[PDB]
Amino acid sequence: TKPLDGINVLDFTHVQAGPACTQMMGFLGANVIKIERRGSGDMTRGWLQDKPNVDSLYFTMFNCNKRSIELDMKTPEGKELLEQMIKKADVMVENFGPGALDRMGFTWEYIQELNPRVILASVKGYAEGHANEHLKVYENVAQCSGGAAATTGFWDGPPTVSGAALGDSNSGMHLMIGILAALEIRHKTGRGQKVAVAMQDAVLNLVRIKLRDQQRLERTGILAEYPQAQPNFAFDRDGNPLSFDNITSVPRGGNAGGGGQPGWMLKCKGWETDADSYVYFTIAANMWPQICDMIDKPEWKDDPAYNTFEGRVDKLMDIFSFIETKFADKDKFEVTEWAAQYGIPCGPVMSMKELAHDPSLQKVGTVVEVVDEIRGNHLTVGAPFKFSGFQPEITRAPLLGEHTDEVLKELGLDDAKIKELHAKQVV
Amino acid sequence: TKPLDGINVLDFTHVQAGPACTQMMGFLGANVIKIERRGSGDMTRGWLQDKPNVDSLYFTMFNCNKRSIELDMKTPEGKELLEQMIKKADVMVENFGPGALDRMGFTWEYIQELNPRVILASVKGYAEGHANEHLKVYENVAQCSGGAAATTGFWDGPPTVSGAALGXSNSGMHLMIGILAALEIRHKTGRGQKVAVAMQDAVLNLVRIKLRDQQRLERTGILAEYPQAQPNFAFDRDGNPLSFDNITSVPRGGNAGGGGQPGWMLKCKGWETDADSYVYFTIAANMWPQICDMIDKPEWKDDPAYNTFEGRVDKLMDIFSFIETKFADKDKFEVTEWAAQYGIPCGPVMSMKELAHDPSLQKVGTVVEVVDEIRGNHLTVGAPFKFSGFQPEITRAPLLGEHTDEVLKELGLDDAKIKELHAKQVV
Ligand SMILES: *SCCNC(=O)CCNC(=O)[C@H](O)C(C)(C)COP(=O)(O)OP(=O)(O)OC[C@H]1O[C@@H](n2cnc3c(N)ncnc32)[C@H](O)[C@@H]1OP(=O)(O)O
Ligand SMILES: CC(C)(COP(=O)(O)OP(=O)(O)OC[C@H]1O[C@@H](n2cnc3c(N)ncnc32)[C@H](O)[C@@H]1OP(=O)(O)O)[C@@H](O)C(=O)NCCC(=O)NCCS
Ligand code: NA
Repeated sequence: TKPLDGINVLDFTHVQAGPACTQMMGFLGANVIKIERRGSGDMTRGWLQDKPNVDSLYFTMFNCNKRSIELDMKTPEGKELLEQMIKKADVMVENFGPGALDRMGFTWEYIQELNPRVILASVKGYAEGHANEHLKVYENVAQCSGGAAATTGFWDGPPTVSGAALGDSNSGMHLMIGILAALEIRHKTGRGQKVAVAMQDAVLNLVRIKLRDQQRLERTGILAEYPQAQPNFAFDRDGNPLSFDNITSVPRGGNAGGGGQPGWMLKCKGWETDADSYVYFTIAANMWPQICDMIDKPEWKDDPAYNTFEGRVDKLMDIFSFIETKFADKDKFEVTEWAAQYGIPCGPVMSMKELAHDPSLQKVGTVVEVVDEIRGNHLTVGAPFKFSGFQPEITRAPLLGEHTDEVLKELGLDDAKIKELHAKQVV
Repeated sequence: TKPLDGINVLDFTHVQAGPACTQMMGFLGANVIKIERRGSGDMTRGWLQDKPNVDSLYFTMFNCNKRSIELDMKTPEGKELLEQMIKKADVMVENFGPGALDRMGFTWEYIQELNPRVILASVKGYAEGHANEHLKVYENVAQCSGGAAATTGFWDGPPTVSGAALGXSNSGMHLMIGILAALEIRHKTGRGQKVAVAMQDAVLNLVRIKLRDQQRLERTGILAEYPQAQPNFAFDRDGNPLSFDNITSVPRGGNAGGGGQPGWMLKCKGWETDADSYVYFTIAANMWPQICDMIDKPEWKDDPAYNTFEGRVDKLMDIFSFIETKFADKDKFEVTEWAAQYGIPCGPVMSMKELAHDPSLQKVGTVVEVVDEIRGNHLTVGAPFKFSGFQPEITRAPLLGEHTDEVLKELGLDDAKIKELHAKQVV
């Protein structure tokens, strides 16, 4: 009834990349058992807490639909428990440092012996065989390693990190693809596989469009849709001109269109005192007559200086500046509604406050109120894929070690050894 | 064997989001038949060509491992051929405008009648049921609708788009999760499902950390790790010091950590003339003693105001300026190796130039040289998930209608029928 009903996940993950992956599997029906360090558990529990003595929203928004067991895996009893759990699992997921799981004694080769059907899934900073394969990597370092930082921001400013989790959550979603692919092939082979996603590679996959641009730049010496292609438009900090004459690596293009048709971020009424009073406005090559009507420039329709992409290259930023003057007395929603009349791709910069309280996102189950009696209810992002046959049933994140005894019971342990394990500080 | 060997994909997709999904399915073994507009095909073919009358890099980097057939789907004969192809398909994938495929007559209800096993997968701008469900959306419009633009860039600048394809390829990768999930459940039910991913929702999934911050902000009135919470560091337009006093929605934090571990983008030697001569340096709380050794100031090791997150919060950007002075005479790789010996989370900003020609990325199959005997070789991004059991075999992108007659012969049509369809301008 749900895609992953019956799929048993032995979940070693912590922080963001790994837990995002296993949470989303949980949302699609998977039985997720989260292994955590004794006493402290996943480090997100105590990071950026809003209330003293309560698991942070960092933890709760990444660990819904999971059960928690505490386990010291560097004890002989802990390793024995892992062997029993591995034999019951369909998928093992981890995002420890390079070699950490191996050093515990659970190499891929040994895992295969324990369970020929289990899939091992890993998130690492760099791919196996990479010069940097042994490095520990965090979110923004991964954005920097994968080309995003270099190609994000403005030509007269620094490399800029994205607010979106390009390093972590993005890598987790990519690992989910790997895991599901390994499940699909297991129906044929009856055998599990090892799958791994490097954070650098997940970032680079989303920056594919910039590898397109790098080759175009190498081949032709110019990127015509970039602001720097407009003569005497772009300048560095010290006032030096920036043209493609002297550019050999894909530059920062500010708010240019990327993989979309040419566009820009345009101010709307209240921009001086409202950080998000903007729209993104696209000048699509097949929409020039429509734009000319909207901005009352009929004389631009039949002028070759204006009516082709090629003609607009020397003046596109002038055109954006002029269009922007038309929005001076309208808010971003009024502008979006106006542009929509013309079928022009255009929308508001939604603030996080607006998104958190948007009726539409709650209607469609993308922003979800999680019922949590212990911590008070909270919002989370639900499943971004909608299915005809089912809806996720999101349930609160576990307290540390909440399901330890419950899980140990399922392994067949009678009450005697459970006391021992607690006594020995194994769980 | 590859995970999706034998999976037949009827591929209606165009531009970036849809084609990224079906290409990556192709990389994992799927049989992808791309349906294209007669004459012009997928709009990416003519989109920023580097050579006249040769398919662009936009096209080739998103359409490897596919066959191409031209089809006028508004003709009765075209619709007939689609019905035949649907009956042989496991997955249909589309990213036309809202209602477009329905208007062609291929509603989900009708598709189910044709083939109870087929999965229908769609990329949309906004989710079904959303107030904005009927809008057409490109890359950066989705970045703006999903909260990324509002929370990316600087406090004294505009909302800023990511160079990463948060709207397009990211939505495509999310759709791949949905499709694979639908294949999993089909093993149980014997029935296909409809799956859809909205570009807004794919963006919001990656911006989950900012929805965390919005709730923290609403609950507490402050985000202590953001630059706006540091005494007299960030300043507004009129030049006065920023604070959370009047901030009610998650602001832009420049190059801050985005998570529990603070960081910043620090200049290295050559930054004045090299836009990517930077490293990201993360001041992890647990790694502080290691940082004190590299900085060569043991005074702060035992100082209480310094060896704690609370001790640094008043003067965090002061010590980022000082650590940056250590790097003024060293390039980003020299600075990174200096920090690698301490296991410190520090990494360089990699340029697209460096990444395109990096030995490691080519060694691990993440940057791949495609052997294209028609157009000349090009680079692409390969599969970002690495598997123990197989490697992708990437094959060059198809010419427009290159496999039309080949596909029609597979449908059991003879040369008479084929010539009729060509003459009638159906293919
Ligand atoms: S989303 C952004 C985070 N990035 C990643 O997910 C990338 C992969 N993960 C990592 O690079 C690291 O895990 C990061 C996130 C950088 C954290 O680094 P740490 O310094 O915390 O190193 P480890 O995570 O590898 O953990 C250190 C040692 O602790 C052992 N360990 C973990 N949990 C347990 C339990 N429950 N019981 C006993 N030991 C445990 C690890 O196995 C590891 O062992 P070593 O062999 O000593 O490294
Ligand atoms: C990208 C997008 C904005 C482009 O819009 P567009 O250029 O107007 O193209 P559309 O997809 O709307 O298609 C236009 C029409 O041509 C038709 N068409 C497309 N291919 C055809 C073919 N081979 N034969 C006959 N008709 C065809 C469509 O069915 C549609 O018909 P309609 O008049 O009933 O609406 C739009 O496809 C879209 O909003 N896609 C969904 C979101 C998305 O994926 N965006 C792109 C991210 S990379
Ligand atoms: Na008008």
